[PDB]
Amino acid sequence: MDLFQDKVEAFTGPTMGSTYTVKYVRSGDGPAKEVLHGEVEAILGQLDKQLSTYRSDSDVERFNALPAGSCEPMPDMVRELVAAGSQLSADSDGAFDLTLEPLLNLWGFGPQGRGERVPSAEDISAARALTGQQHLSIDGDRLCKAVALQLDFNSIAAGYAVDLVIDRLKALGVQSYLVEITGELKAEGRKPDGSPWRIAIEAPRVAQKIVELDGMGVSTSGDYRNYFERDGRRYSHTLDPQSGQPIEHHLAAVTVIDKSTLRADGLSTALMVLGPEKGLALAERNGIAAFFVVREGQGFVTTSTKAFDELFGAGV
Ligand SMILES: [Mg+2]
Repeated sequence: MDLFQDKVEAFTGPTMGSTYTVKYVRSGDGPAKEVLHGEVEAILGQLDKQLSTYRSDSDVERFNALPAGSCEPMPDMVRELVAAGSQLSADSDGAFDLTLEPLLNLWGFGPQGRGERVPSAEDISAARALTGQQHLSIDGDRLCKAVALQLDFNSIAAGYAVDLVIDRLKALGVQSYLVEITGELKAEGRKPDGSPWRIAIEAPRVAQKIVELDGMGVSTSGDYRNYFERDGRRYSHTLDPQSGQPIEHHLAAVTVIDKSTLRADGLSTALMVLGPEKGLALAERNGIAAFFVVREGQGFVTTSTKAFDELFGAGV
């Protein structure tokens, strides 16, 4: 390194149950880091107030309490996300669904869930009748629901948060940055030496595929280290929207790379719903850059898509 050189600042903080980390290059112009730390905290406060199902005074919880047939005014975020969600649903053949909260609370995986309980085939049938993206619509500044929908934004919130933080760093003059919120992240520009921002994707055999992010967000659903079979059948908190039950298949993690970190968080969730086979086919069909970790024969196999291979090479 050189003696006179722009600084690479870093801060981190607590989330509701995890951490974020921002890193950025600060020029003489550019903003101080406590300013950004406060801009990032502000943004996270709005997300929590508008979209968290874990607090009762949230906008989404006010919407969730309402009965079938309700139209209710909602803030910009919620409508932005409902809309983004609608597209994700269409692009992923329904594997992406914001309306699973009743099946989540039924299977114990939710905010009002004691947990770890197997519900009947009757309660499942009842709860699925309170689900369905097609029943959600936007009307001016109102969100409407045709059945007693309960929304949950967790499959896309962290990614959206990353994109929002980046709009703000850009608006304040920052050019080069790596923003990570509970695992979702995006980076752009280069460090002062000229090096790029790099992430590692886990690629067990414990190999690692290293990629350079410049204008691209990454999202990883699952972690190959958490793969459980309860009684020789797979245990997970991921539900098929179409069937009421949890997923049976062997996909242990999937990583998506897209310019919109919101989209990566979403498609990532959808691919893990779909599994190793339907996952790959969709990803290839729609041209998604993705890297799958499939648990095969007491070990792991990895598979990358075509779009991923053009962006990053095939090797490791
Ligand atoms: Mg997600």
